[PDB]
Amino acid sequence: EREFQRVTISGEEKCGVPFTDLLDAAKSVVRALFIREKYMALSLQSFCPTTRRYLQQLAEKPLEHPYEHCEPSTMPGDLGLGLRMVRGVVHVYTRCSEVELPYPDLQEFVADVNVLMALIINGPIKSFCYRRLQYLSSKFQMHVLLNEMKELAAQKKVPHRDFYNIRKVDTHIHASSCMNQKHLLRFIKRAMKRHLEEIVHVEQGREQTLREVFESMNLTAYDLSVDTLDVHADRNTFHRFDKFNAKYNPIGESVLREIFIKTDNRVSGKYFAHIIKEVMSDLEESKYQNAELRLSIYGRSRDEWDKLARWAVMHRVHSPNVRWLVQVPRLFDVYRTKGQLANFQEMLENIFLPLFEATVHPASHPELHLFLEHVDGFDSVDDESKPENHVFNLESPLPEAWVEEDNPPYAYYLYYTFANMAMLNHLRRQRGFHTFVLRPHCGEAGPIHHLVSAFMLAENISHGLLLRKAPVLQYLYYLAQIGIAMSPLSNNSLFLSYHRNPLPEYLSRGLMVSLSTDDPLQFHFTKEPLMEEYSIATQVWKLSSCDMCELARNSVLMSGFSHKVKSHWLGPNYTKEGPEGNDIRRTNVPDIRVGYRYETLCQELALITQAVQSEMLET
Amino acid sequence: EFQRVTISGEEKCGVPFTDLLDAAKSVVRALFIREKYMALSLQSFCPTTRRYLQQLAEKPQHPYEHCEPSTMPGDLGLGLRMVRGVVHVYTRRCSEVELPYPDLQEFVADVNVLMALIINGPIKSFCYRRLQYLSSKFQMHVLLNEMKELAAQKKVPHRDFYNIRKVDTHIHASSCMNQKHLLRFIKRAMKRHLEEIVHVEQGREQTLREVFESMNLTAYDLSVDTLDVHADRNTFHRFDKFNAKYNPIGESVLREIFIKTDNRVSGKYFAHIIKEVMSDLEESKYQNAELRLSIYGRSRDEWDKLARWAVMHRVHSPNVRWLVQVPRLFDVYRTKGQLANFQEMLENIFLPLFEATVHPASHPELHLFLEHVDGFDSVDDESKPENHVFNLESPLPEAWVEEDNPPYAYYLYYTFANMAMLNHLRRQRGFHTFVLRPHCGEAGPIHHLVSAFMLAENISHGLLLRKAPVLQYLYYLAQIGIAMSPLSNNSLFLSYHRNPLPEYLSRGLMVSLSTDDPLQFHFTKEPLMEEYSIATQVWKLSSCDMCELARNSVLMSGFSHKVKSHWLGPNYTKEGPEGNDIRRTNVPDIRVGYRYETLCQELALITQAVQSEMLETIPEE
Amino acid sequence: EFQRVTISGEEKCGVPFTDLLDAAKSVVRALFIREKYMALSLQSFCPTTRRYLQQLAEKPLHPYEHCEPSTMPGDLGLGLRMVRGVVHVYTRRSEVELPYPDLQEFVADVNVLMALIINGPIKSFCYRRLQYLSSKFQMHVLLNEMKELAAQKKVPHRDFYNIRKVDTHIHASSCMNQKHLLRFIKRAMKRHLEEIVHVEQGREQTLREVFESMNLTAYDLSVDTLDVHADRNTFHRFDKFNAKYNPIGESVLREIFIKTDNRVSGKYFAHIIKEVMSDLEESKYQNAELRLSIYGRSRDEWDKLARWAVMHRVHSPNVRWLVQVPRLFDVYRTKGQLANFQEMLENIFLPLFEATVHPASHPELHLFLEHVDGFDSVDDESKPENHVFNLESPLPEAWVEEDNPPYAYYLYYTFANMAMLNHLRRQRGFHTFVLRPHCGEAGPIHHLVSAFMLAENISHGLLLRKAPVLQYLYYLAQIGIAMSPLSNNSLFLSYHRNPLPEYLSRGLMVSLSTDDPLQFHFTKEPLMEEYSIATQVWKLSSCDMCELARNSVLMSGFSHKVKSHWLGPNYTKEGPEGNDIRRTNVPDIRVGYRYETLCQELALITQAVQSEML
Ligand SMILES: Nc1ncnc2c1ncn2[C@@H]1O[C@H](COP(=O)(O)O)[C@@H](O)[C@H]1O
Ligand SMILES: [Zn+2]
Ligand SMILES: [Zn+2]
Ligand SMILES: [Zn+2]
Repeated sequence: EREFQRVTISGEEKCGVPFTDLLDAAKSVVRALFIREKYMALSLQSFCPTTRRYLQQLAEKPLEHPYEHCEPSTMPGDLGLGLRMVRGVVHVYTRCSEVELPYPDLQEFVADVNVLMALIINGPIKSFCYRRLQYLSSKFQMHVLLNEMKELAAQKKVPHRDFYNIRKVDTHIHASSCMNQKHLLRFIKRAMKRHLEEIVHVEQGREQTLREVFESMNLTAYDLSVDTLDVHADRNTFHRFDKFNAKYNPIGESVLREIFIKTDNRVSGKYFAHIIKEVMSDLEESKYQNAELRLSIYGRSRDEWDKLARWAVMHRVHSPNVRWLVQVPRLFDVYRTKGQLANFQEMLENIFLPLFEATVHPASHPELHLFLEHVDGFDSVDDESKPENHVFNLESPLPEAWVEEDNPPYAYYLYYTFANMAMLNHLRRQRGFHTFVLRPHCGEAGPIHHLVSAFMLAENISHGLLLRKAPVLQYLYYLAQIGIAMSPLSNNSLFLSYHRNPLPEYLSRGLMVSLSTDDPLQFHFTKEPLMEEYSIATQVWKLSSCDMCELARNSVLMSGFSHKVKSHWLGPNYTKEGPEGNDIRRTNVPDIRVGYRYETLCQELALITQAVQSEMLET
Repeated sequence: EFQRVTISGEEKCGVPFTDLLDAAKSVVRALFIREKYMALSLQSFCPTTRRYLQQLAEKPQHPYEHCEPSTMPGDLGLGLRMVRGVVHVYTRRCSEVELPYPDLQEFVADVNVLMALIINGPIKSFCYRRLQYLSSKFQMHVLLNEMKELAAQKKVPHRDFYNIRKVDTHIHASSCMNQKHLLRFIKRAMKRHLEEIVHVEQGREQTLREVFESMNLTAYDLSVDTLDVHADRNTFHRFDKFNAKYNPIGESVLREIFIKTDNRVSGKYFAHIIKEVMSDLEESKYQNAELRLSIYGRSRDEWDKLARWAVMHRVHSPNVRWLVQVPRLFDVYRTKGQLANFQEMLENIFLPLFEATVHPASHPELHLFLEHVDGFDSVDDESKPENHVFNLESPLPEAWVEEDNPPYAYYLYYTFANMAMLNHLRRQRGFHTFVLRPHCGEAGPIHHLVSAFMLAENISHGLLLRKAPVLQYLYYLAQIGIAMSPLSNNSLFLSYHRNPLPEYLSRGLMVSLSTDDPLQFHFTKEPLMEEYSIATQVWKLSSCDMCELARNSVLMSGFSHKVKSHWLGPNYTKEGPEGNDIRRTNVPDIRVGYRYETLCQELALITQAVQSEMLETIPEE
Repeated sequence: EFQRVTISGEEKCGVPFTDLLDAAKSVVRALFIREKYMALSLQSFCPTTRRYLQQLAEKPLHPYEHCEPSTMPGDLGLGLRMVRGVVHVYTRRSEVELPYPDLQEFVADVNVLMALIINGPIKSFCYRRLQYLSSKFQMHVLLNEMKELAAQKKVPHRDFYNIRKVDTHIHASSCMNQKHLLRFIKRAMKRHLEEIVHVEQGREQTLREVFESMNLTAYDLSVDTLDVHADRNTFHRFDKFNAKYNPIGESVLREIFIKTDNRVSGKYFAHIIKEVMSDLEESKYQNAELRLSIYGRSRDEWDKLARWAVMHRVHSPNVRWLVQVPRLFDVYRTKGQLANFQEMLENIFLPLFEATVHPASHPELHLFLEHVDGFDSVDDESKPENHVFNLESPLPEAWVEEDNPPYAYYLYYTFANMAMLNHLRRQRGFHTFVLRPHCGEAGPIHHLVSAFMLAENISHGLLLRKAPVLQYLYYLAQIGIAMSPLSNNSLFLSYHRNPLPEYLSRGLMVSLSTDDPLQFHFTKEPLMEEYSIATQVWKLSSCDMCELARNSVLMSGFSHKVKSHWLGPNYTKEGPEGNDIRRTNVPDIRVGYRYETLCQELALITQAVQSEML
């Protein structure tokens, strides 16, 4: 079905506030969106087409097996370009003259931040945005009451298509925890038998086999249990992210984490690759389920990228249902305190210089060149509840000058990851290579202004719980249609209770939200964590079938999968805006639901933009 | 060892001795009523409760591989006749066999006492305070002992939640398969055989494809949405809509073909679906189910027809136990002229069972099938109002010819009365006895829980205990098992955050988790694991709590003593910590010890109050 | 006597000794930090906490009718000079040996406490103890509430209506309800028809003329017209709440009626307060601790405030004065009204030091300070902070930027100057002051760290529910918390989310207050209205209500003589010995339970530490 009952408001002041208040909010909202659009364009990241169309009216200028063979000889040739990091950003040179890439200006970024920082504490704008957010919830409630039967009928009438055969993407999941506890326990106990003489660990210079590792712990294969591994988050982990980090060590053993959960170890990440490929097998068996695993590049060593690429190539860690995102833990303070890094610039060099070198000279890093074909972007992870005592501004030390053992704040990490990524994408675009996106963890806990940083620089975010405390930011995320990969089960076990999770309000109000498992090892109990994640949410918040499919469609849209794959998944016209881009035959989402979302977004954007043009100045 | 919370003072219940004495006398009297009827029907009664009551009491090879009637036990030549709704056994098919035939007047008298009890305000407040105390003590116990409980679970070798026995204590066979599983089975059937005749419409024979062609539905076009067998939010407080979910694609014919045991194809499709589910339980090893099979009492041959269906299709599994449900649809049958009177329905349900016990060769397939049948169930929309109170003025079953459906207590009493006599006869021959495990307290009148408290070994749902403190207090003291299905409740009557399950578990009531109807509610391929997950996440249950629920499920189950000996250990019959082995249960003795002591202390509080008065009444007379 | 709950076991606290020992050492260290600064500033410290800490440290732990400067104490000829933001006293106008605070020591103490509040292992321990206290109280009530009520019924005469209740946290500018303000305004418009109340762009206007410009008559005026009451639109909009201080959205009307300094010399504002004082005196048992504003903008504010009170006889036996300093340095610096933060400090403290040294120089202030008990800090606490107060922070004289100094910056220098003032006043036998700031309502949690070190007691304290170690430390230290659930319901935290029942259940010294009756309450008795709603919503018992009233009196700044008359001569005793049901209507069962619970918790922490010291 396509036609549906529509809610309309008649009379003057349709927004419920006097025009003077509306104009003030509109000016700030439009300016904020322009700021985000600028940096998305700068970094070659996506910006909502619907938002861009409405903003163009007020815009001065126009807007907008693979690893079987690894032969460097057939790879693209060397461009001979020189590389050097200047003030925390990689610069490209002809060999010599600087290549005119749009190198970000820090002062411009700081000025933009200050505008948003003042905006998020603007009282009058806060009330206006909160009123609009309540309006969106009220309108959606009316839409459901007057059209859910019609929406259900459309789902019923579609042939062949149901929730079990629509595409679903685990938009936010970590490789180190992609397996369930029982799966990990079985894999370890199988490994204790198959190969028995291989040296798997060196303890104080003493080479040890896996059996000798377990005998040192006074543990037998029979004695091992899920409780023994102790890798599951419990109620005592709540508000204790440090205790959650400890769950990554089985049996409280860093050696077991090294052997089975690390890509780089004495076994060349043999066990970790095998477990991932087993997870890949389950994903391929399910056909319709996909995941975007997070692999760790710590930036501690210059060789991490090459070793990670070789690890994937040698073990053939690849699947059509898996896309890779590289996460950078914010652990500079730990590294600096141990003397393993000289300055924050060295950490940035270990993260981006190998990438820049691979682009200019693919044969220089042949394994990395192949691996990057499946790497979509960067992620930033750390205990986001930790306080920040340093404000990122022009007075902050540059990365080369940052030699103290203090961890730079969240915005410091994000800006330099963004700045280097933006230049890298420009270089890779010129050669026709795949570009990257920035998809950080944001809003889970800690200062609200972390969401200001992501709004400026992030393609999409994960968690985003604190948007409920910032009406203007939540309103902007809706207007910009910024994807949010949420993990209610993870939040329930760490920060925010399930019944208080803001996901229901985000979904009702039209934010592009998707469901994710985060760390199935520490949380889920079934053999299909993503289905279990969908189950709990659908029951506790009593989500309708249309709501479930809408979440699945959102997960695909915010994923890093290629256009060709998405064309098969959602249809060749999926890139179109509104109902035109939706095919119920492939998504099981009625056009009535998509139509309502598109009209609601268009109405909201029209309200803000038309208010700006309606201002009358007096000489 | 674990930290124990102790009270110090003169009155440690919180109430004046007069309030304690009044409540204690009624509670003890209520417990005696239940003990009398459990003994009458050879049903289990909490050993801990009985021991405290005694102080106040003046009285002290596939099983279906072969079917050879000749090798079966011989005929005892006993006559059978239903008298006033209860079967009587006779020496010849002649004297009446001296069996404890229930007296209805005695039953009504006990009911009236309990009905007055459940509205006693002073007693209600007393029990409510005790329930709050039980919750408070558990909260302090958890705070002061959860770390020690967790350490014990870490210490025990090999044992974890994934290798402990879990029983789906309440699940219906007609809905034991998930929606995706049913869709795949239907799609496969359409491909395989056009030979099968599945349905006759107006005397016109039709095949499976022809039936689907009439609806103009192709195999490819079919989807889970087309089946519409899933309970959505529109089913909330709409049990009639849930009834409609039993029809695939909203068709009764499809339900008969795939979901029913008696049809043109001898229920082969339903048997295969069950046996496919049974395979998964065997693959999981540690997961078991108690599927509910329907005996409607509509036809005298239903028991034989159900037994032949199991024997011919070899529907058996070591991880599956059978409980037979009797839908309360006498009004539907009577209105259609299918039963003469309610007595005929009882005879259709119980006469074949008595005859099989007396003369196994008369019902050779029923004799084999009953080896895996453990008890009876009563299912219907419990929200439906009742206009008739079951009393001596109520028509006897043979006299009940009106099309009105008898009330809940009417069904339960006569199911109980006939079951008790059947158990006595089966015990004489050494055969397995039965128990009465009805759906109770999900919705509707509170007094339904009064009926089950008297006659039921355990119940399912039991949500309304939260609205009757005295009944919830009694169920705790009697340790009456409660099979709860929180997901089913979320889509039908009560939301997850309002569900009283966490309060029941904390206060010490014997609660277990169940799926009810996986077809209409669950989304994953392991519904029971999905059920445990949601409950653990919403109520932040610990590993100890999860394992304690699994232990309760086994204890509430109908599995044999030998089976439970391997599952829970040879000494599982012992009360308190002595009966618990973490090496098989993963439940720390700290948890079991706390429960056992709390139950004994509560019984001691009530028992001493009764003793005190009788001591002080001696001078008075 | 009452049924008591006892714990038997090897680990009675619920955690292994190693976890207990680590938490106890930090908890003991934190308590010593507070005791050090309370002693330095001559502020109270919980006697029960001190006794258990001593074992761990051998070192010991009408008044305004006549104003005659000649009769006042003579001049000591002592010099005064700000030194790094703190007033220093000199023998003439050598340095007087006063315990001048050391900033480096303060910063070092802060860093330790800041680390403690983000220590995961200690946070879980404290949270577990907090849950234990709630569980223990739950069990206590279940078994003893009947006995507590029986004592209340048996005690002669005393009930909730004849026990003393003190509004421990209320602002003078909002101490009247909206209907009271409306009646007063209409009354004034019919009086003093020939008197200038305001000049509008060089045009003198009388009270009637001001209303003529607004096109409003006395009849037209209504409660709606004033628009001084908060509503659902005021939620999380403290700026809108400040706007409510302007009747009819007019700053002039606020100036005429709700300010002590104006053309009419604060005539109307004094009269309204006296009307409230009269209502308080008629009630006999209800008291208040009103907040008066000293902005620190001008050097003469203290003298002008004291003159206002003396001339209009703004005094009541049921009222104690606390002086609030709005954190508005940014506004003053931006407009050029101040050059640096030290000037703000000079305007706030120098007149007080001068009055102490030479009372005859500030004769009105000398009399007025007899009824002033302490200082207060007020501002939109939800505002973020981008500057951390440490040794690298500018000194007050060097702070010239328009940025508002952080909360700790205000609190430390107010604490430092106040402490020296108290030492001087004690030498002369004058009344000393205490620091009672608004804290924990919103904004950063570390504000509660600052008040824990420097504040006698706090108001609001809502964020303690998010900081287990801080709430556990406040409980052990028995820091008074003045809570205003109705105010929070209309500003930050809804009534059903208010942590007051948890604090009261766990034994924290909590009291009920109205905060701003003008913007919040509807009835003729805002304090009674505040108590009633708390009782109904949380189903508080008569014992719970009376315990709150007793806590309010104990937190208050009323004299020892008055409190002895109120709570009895022995009220200073600890535990049940200090409670008289005939005076408080609080059964000794309740007081006994609180005392035993507090002592047991303190013993657990202290005895665990002693084992390492033994
Ligand atoms: N979980 C249930 N609750 C209530 N009535 C039920 C349930 N299951 C089956 N019934 C009733 O039993 C009859 C059908 O049995 P069956 O075909 O096995 O599903 C119908 O009258 C249903 O209303
Ligand atoms: Zn994550
Ligand atoms: Zn059921
Ligand atoms: Zn205040």
